[PDB]
This record gives sequence, structure tokens and C-alpha cells, in this order.
Amino acid sequence: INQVSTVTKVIHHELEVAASADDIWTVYSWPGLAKHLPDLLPGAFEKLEIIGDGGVGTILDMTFVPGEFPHEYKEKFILVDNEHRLKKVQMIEGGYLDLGVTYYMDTIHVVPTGKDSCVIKSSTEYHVKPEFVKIVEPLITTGPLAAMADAISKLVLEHK
Repeated sequence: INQVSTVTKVIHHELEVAASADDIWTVYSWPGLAKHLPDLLPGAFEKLEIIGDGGVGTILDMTFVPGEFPHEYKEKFILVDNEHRLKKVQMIEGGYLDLGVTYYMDTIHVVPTGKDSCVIKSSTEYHVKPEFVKIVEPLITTGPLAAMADAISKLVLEHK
């Protein structure tokens, strides 16, 4: 058996942030982040189960409150690269994998732009069977990338 042909899609999001790349990367790579995601994204989760210490290889099983699609998926931290401030997170079970998608990968790259500024360059690459393209296209957006970037940016910048 050969696995079916697929089409590749890549979507991109950028956020300019008035803090250093080191400051922003500190949050994206904090091993404690996974377990504190419900603080970071209030009311988003029905359930969150973490297997691992928060570093590379950690698996997160995320269940969302009703009215969200997806309702549940597992993700894994594939890369947490300190030298390039590059994080990769793969959807490994559930979510869009139950809607004709065979590969789904989020990449976040925190790029310095000046002494106290950076840009958070977030992207999603997915591979989708051709008859599911029109069905998944409106569902897979930069929304979740933006939500994370916005929440991290605000955590670093704001002063309660």
C-alpha cells in the first residue's frame, strides 16, 4: 500500500513585539508553559493532560470547551531550539487528522529586530488529501498562532 497523494498548505502570521527576542523566547521555551496554558488562554480548555517535563518530546492532550472545532487533539513538542529560538509543535492524534489531513506542524521563530524588539514568525504547514481541501481550508487559520503570540507578548509587556 502507498499512502494517498496530498497537497501541501502553509499559512503564516507575524507579530512585532516591543521586547527582546530573548524575553519572548523565555516564555515560548519555558518548560512550565504547558502546564500553565489554561492561565495563558483563559476558558479555552475543558481538559488538559501533559505527559513530559515541558521540554522537547512532551505530549499535550488538549480537550476544548464545546462550540470549538477541534474538540480534542494531542500535540508534541518536536523541537525547542535555543540557538535559533525555533519551536516546532506537531499535531499527532485527533483534531484535523480526523478531517483528511495527514501531517500538521506549527513552527514559531522568534527573530530579533532591534535591542528591545523582535518579531514572532508563526506558521502552520499541513498536508491534506485533495478532496478535503475545500472542507479544511476555512477551518485551519492563523487564529491559534495569533492567540498564543498575543498572549505571550502581553504577558511580557504589560504591567498589572
